Amino acid sequence: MLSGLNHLTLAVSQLAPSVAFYQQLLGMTLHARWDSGAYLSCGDLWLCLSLDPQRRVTPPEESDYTHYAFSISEADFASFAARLEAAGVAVWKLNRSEGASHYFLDPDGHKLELHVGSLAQRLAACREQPYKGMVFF
Amino acid sequence: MLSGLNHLTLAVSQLAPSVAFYQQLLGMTLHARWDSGAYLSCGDLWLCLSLDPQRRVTPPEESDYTHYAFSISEADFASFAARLEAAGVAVWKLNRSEGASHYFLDPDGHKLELHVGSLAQRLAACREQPYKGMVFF
Ligand SMILES: *Sc1ncccc1C(=N)N
Ligand SMILES: [Mn+2]
Ligand SMILES: [Mn+2]
Repeated sequence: MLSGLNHLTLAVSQLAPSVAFYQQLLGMTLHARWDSGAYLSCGDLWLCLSLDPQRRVTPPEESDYTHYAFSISEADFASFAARLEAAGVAVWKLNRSEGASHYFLDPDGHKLELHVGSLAQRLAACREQPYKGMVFF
Repeated sequence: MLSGLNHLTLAVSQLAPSVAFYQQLLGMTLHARWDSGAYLSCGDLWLCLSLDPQRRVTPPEESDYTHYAFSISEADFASFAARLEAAGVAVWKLNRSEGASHYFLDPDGHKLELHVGSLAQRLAACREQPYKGMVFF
């Protein structure tokens, strides 16, 4: 049986700027760095940054909707989002926000998100505002 | 302050085979489905499948190393790998690093992994045999 994401690995084109983004700007904990990668944690998440000569800096209109959302409390959400905006972090556009969410890009164009709320909370909210054709199991 | 991974969203080209893969083959719990997506869970992981016409079925040689690893116990690893092999699921890499890993592709070419071992286990292995240029913090 599968239980949990073991780790998320992001391919990066330039290791140092990516480490700086996740550690300095997003506040994740850096545990180790080497010539071709780094290991960070964000709560229980194990994040690997892997230096990959294949990774391209990708504009958001050129990538699909695959994305990675990080949890933040309702009390911290707005000021963290505003800090990213003031720092000039690039954003990506959607037709609709997933509740209380802020959408932004990493240095290589990985699609990231800050979101307030759990899956249970989202399911409860969606019961009142369902997607088209939504069924709940 | 960020407190963990809130959710992983995968863009999919066809919803039905992706739901079959994640729910039936990989055993994740399906909580809701709508005309253009689904919500599943795998342990603490909130997985969203989002139908996206911009998703390309992507050969592994044409995507970078970004990948998503799921946790499984050592005792369960071999029979799960054999299940994937029986189902004809393609492998994109052989394991050459500490802790059991099976590297497999989803129907759209998303790069997945089964892994046994925590960040702590990896860091302990690395402190015994540090990678080239490795620094700890
Ligand atoms: S699923 C849902 N829940 C809450 C608010 C909006 C939506 C929606 N886009 N249908
Ligand atoms: Mn999202
Ligand atoms: Mn991995």
